Amino acid sequence: MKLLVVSWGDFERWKETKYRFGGETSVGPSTLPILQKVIKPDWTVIVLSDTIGKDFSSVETLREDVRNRVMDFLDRIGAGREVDVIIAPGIGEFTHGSFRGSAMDAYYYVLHALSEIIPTKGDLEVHFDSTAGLNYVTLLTYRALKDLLGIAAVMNTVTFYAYNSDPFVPKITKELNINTIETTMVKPTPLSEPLPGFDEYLCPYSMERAEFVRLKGSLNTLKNLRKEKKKLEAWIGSLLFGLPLLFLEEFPDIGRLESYIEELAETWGGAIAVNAEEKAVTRRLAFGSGFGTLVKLLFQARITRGLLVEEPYSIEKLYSVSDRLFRGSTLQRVRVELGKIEDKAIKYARKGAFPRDIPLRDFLGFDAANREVSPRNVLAHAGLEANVVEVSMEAWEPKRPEEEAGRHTHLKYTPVGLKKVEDIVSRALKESH
Amino acid sequence: MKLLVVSWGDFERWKETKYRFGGETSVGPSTLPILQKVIKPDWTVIVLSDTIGKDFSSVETLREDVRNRVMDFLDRIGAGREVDVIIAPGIGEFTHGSFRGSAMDAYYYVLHALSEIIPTKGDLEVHFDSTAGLNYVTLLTYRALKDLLGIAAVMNTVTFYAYNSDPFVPKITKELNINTIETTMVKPTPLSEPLPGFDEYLCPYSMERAEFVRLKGSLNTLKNLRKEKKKLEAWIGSLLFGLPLLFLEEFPDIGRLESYIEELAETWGGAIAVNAEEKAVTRRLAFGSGFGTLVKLLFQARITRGLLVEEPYSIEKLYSVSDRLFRGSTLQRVRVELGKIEDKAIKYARKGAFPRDIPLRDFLGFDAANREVSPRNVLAHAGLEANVVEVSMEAWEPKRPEEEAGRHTHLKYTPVGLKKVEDIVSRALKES
Ligand SMILES: Nc1ncnc2c1ncn2[C@@H]1O[C@H](CO)[C@@H](OP(=O)(O)OC[C@@H]2O[C@H](n3cnc4c(N)ncnc43)[C@H]3OP(=O)(O)O[C@H]32)[C@H]1O
Ligand SMILES: Nc1ncnc2c1ncn2[C@@H]1O[C@H](CO)[C@@H](OP(=O)(O)OC[C@@H]2O[C@H](n3cnc4c(N)ncnc43)[C@H]3OP(=O)(O)O[C@H]32)[C@H]1O
Ligand SMILES: Nc1ncnc2c1ncn2[C@@H]1O[C@H](CO)[C@H]2OP(=O)(O)O[C@H]21
Ligand SMILES: Nc1ncnc2c1ncn2[C@@H]1O[C@H](CO)[C@H]2OP(=O)(O)O[C@H]21
Repeated sequence: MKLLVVSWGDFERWKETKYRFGGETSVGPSTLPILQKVIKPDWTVIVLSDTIGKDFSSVETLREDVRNRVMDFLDRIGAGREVDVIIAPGIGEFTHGSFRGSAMDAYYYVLHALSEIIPTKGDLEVHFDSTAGLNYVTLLTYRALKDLLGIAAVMNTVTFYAYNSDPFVPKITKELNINTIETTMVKPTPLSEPLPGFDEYLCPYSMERAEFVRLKGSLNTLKNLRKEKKKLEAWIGSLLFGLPLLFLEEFPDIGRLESYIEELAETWGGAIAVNAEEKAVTRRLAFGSGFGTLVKLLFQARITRGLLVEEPYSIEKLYSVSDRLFRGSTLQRVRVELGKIEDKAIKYARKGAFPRDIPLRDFLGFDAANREVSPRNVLAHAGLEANVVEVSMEAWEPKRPEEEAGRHTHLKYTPVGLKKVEDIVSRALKESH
Repeated sequence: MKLLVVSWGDFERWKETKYRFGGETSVGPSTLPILQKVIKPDWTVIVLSDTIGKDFSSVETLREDVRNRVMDFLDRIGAGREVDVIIAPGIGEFTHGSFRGSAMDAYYYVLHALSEIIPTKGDLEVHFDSTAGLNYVTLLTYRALKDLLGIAAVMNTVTFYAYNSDPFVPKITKELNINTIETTMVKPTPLSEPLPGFDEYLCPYSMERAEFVRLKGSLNTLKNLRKEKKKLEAWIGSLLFGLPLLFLEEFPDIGRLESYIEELAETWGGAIAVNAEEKAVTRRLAFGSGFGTLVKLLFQARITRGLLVEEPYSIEKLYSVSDRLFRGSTLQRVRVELGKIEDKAIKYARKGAFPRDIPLRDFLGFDAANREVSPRNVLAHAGLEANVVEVSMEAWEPKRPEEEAGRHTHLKYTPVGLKKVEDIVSRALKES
């Protein structure tokens, strides 16, 4: 999968010039044609500001006006129509009309937009062009792209190239070169934020206190997320800290996450006041960081959903999941911790013994010294702590028990144990933020 | 410590307007005065492109010319004394001069300049105004800030705010708001890339390839890196993988790194041709990723220099280092691994036994036929692998050995063990 992403300002105001890139030359007002010629991307994404729109009879007429103008410009230049146009909510008071709202809305909106576009399976070659973009939307677009590609890199190889052209001086210019200003092997960065307080999902930009309170108190998301908050943070921590059993047991419901994001996005959309005569858009609600954390969480869940299996979890499964989610000292520590439980199950098998619903402490042979569940022991032992995990060996007829024990050995958290682990991982995730 | 950084273009062409920010107002051509008023920074950094230069007599008369017109402008709207001016290398064909080179030189130059300004002790509150610079110079300045602050965040609390003003649209503008476009607590990100091949430190832009090879051959930096590359990657791995004894034993020579960076820097500068009659600057060398890695490596060393304890390396000292350097599962991993050696040391102390210069495997009482040093055992056991570490307990008269054993029990790698750990950690950093 090759992806081309370009950040555009007022594309209509650009002058004709010549562009050098990768042994090709191009006449025209935009880099997109030559970019598409040289790179030959599988898909193109154009990101520009609302503030180019000149129709205020509705919000849907404003997006469609900007879209048509972009499609018309794609015909003017050699550009293909295989593209997604993200119309970002931009700020400023212009001659053709006024746009008020939180500046940060552009980031959350583009993050949301790209989280529905960037494929969640297979490798990713991403190309980002900033040659004639607005400074702040290009920063926020750049930021939103890197935040999702960081999560994508957990499961797949991701390569990021950025471009910018030589600056344009009028009539002095002859052939502007398109420079490569970044070539990056994107580092795997799983989500490492907790879900924030319920003030930080939607905030009031230009709205009376009581009307915001009503909208806020109308949201099913905030209500449902109050009692789900701990389980989701436990799941975020499972990737961050190397807890493969918690990853499987706490795997979130993608349907509910979709539902939470859809609702917050619809509410934000519904609160955009478009006054038709005086030519003015007011975004009466602002997106908060909690919206962003939800978009990243859903995306990470989509990226890792191929690993989830049904409830009996074998040692062999925990190995294969771990080898995909984890790297460096984290992966090697998880393999050593699982191995210790494996070597014990091999021993049990050679004696023709196959325990059922046995605490891991009783399985491994533990003193009656320490039954209290500590952060130290939960985080240092890949979450496979002896007082919270239950083991089951499914009886078989051994011949080569060293290779058969992992398939027949299953680990699960006790109802009480799971709740103790959720508290520790949730607290650890907030303490590291 | 509070730090303001601004990305500036042709600051002279700026028209007078008024700005709002944090319940305050200000009238002037730039936002620096009101940002300074509301934020009250302890220090301010201005990043400019050198592409506003006009007098092409030499390199030092371009950076002179640009610096003059900046210091005049800072006095005109009172930006004060507490200001560093970074004149980054820009490219483009302009009305009063031509500037040819790698676009990415602006990143490596700003990265190098910021690495000398950002304080390496204490917490950091960083403010970044992107209002008005060259698109790509502002982007590379932002990237250069985040890359360095990520390393700072390993040891100190780091919060980063970004701003962009409402677009100045000259016919209709009455005032412009300074909008917060970012507010983030910066996540701790240790350096996590190996040192590249000796082609990726300085690269030819417009230099004949025969001349490059000649000058590449004359650099005492690349010859010294031949020896030290693997020892430096071992240290990079120590932070990333939680290997506290390797962090201390491989701790890099800050002075030596300064001089490597200084030689690549002034060799780059020395290859900038200035043609006064044609009015053309040409940067015939470009900085490579390896110059970037060295700058980040030197900064990470400065950030963590406080943790290089006096020898010998006691369990007590190793806990103290680890408690500062590691977080999450990595920290708890290291505490449990050091705890195993401590509990053993306590056992020995209670029996009036004080083993001297004994392999860790003998100290812990290991079986035979597990003498092979694996990646798995080096990385899973916080680098305290039983076949590469040597233990010494300095003899004492114990009273409460549970408290005393940690201070009197010292660990080092054997010379043979160290090179195996270097090979494994270097290899592991490359596969990453
Ligand atoms: N006192 C000041 N004097 C002069 N400039 C100031 C001052 N204070 C702040 N600035 C900012 O400094 C940058 C240079 O003037 C400006 O920043 P930015 O607005 O981000 O500039 C980017 C260009 O605005 C252009 N575009 C002009 N029309 C509109 C428009 N109607 N919808 C959105 N963008 C517009 C964009 O089209 P493109 O891609 O050709 O170039 C961009 C100014 O907002
Ligand atoms: N076909 C095209 N038609 C129109 N623009 C194009 C086209 N292709 C590329 N562009 C670029 O797209 C942005 C919008 O026009 C421009 O780049 P941007 O970085 O946004 O430049 C904006 C201003 O150029 C100014 N400044 C002009 N001289 C120099 C200079 N020599 N040293 C530093 N800055 C310069 C900057 O000073 P400030 O802070 O007032 O605002 C910037 C253009 O260079
Ligand atoms: N509370 C605890 N104290 C010490 N070791 C533990 C604890 N919980 C788990 N472990 C060890 O983590 C491994 C995976 O479950 C397993 O190997 P072990 O060393 O036999 O004891 C377990
Ligand atoms: N090759 C190895 N195989 C198994 N365990 C090891 C090895 N090397 C080190 N360890 C264990 O790492 C800990 C810190 O040295 C220490 O505690 P242990 O579990 O007694 O054995 C050691």
